[PDB]
Amino acid sequence: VLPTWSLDSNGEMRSRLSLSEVLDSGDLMKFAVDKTGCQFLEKAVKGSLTSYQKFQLFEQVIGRKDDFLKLSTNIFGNYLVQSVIGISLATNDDGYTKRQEKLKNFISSQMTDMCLDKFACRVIQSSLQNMDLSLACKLVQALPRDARLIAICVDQNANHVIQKVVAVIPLKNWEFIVDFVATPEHLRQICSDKYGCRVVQTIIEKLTADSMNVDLTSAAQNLRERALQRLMTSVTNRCQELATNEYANYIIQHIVSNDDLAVYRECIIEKCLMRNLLSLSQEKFASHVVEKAFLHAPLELLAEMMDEIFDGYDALDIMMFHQFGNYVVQCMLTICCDAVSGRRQTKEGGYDHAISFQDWLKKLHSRVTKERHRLSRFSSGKKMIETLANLRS
RNA sequence: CUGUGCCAUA
Repeated sequence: VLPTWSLDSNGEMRSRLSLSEVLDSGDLMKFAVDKTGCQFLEKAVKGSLTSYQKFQLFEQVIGRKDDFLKLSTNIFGNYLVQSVIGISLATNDDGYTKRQEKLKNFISSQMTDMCLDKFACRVIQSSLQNMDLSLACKLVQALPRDARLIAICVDQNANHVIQKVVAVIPLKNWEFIVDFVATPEHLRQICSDKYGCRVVQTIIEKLTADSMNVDLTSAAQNLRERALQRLMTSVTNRCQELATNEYANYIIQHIVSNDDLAVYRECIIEKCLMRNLLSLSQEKFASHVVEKAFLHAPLELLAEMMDEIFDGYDALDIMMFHQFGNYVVQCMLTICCDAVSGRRQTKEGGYDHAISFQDWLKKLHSRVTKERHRLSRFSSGKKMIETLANLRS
């Protein structure tokens, strides 16, 4: 516990306990890994520190490699470490340069381990955010380029490091992570993980020419475009596997749903969805994807999808009554109703596809009518019937 | 007869 010298007869930290007392004693490490003492320290180091208090603080908390790692990997001490790092960055004295270089080197030498650690990942994250960019880019360069990078992308802790890097580091400096991830085997592994798939979405988002990248110069936009194509190529080459997977389906969905990735939406729809609609519609995971394809397909593609269901080598009956498929039919139905009722754009390329939508609606209404008695036996079926009843409202 | 995730420190 906390050094005898620091306590009451009742074993309480003597109020009037000073930062300097702790720094002089050589016992800072004991307080920093204690819940109560750490809170004292964090309050203490936020005060007005003299030049020499900082000297001692810097040396004891971010100046010795082993203590630095011990505190960074500690449940309380990690907070103190981040706090001292910030003070170090706000202290424009002489040793400013040497201090940061050391810190950077301590961290680099243990990058993976610190990234994978519940508490040191927090030190990593705040360092990437707060260090001068040039230094921060050096932490990024310390990332493994082997199997360990996968481990990080899929770790509950370390995935946030990678996400932090995508938020605050220039693309030039992490381009390699993109190409690492677009590796068929890496793409496979990473998109199939509950943390990996968020990570991969976050990269795609950063790589997207949306309204959050309007500040990019033409150069930055070109670099961004190239990286996006490399990743999209890999992703489309495997859309079937990705679209049907329990985690990856969210990525396929994101892409299909995004107008700023229209062209990739279309590749996917053609690559793995088209001519597999009936099959994918009956799948737990890929059925949500099918819904998104119907909801976002350009009208000419939409027509091919509709025809596939109505008169593709019945399909409509299997889906209408399948545990998953039924959501697809409902979605088809809502799409056609909205279209007829002005809620949904029916023009594309200078031509109205209104008659097509009206043909699709006729087919659906006619089927629902004949299958009514049976559809009313089910929740899904009663919803279709209402959707149709609300048209006549 | 209803159908999927992650968003993590005292």
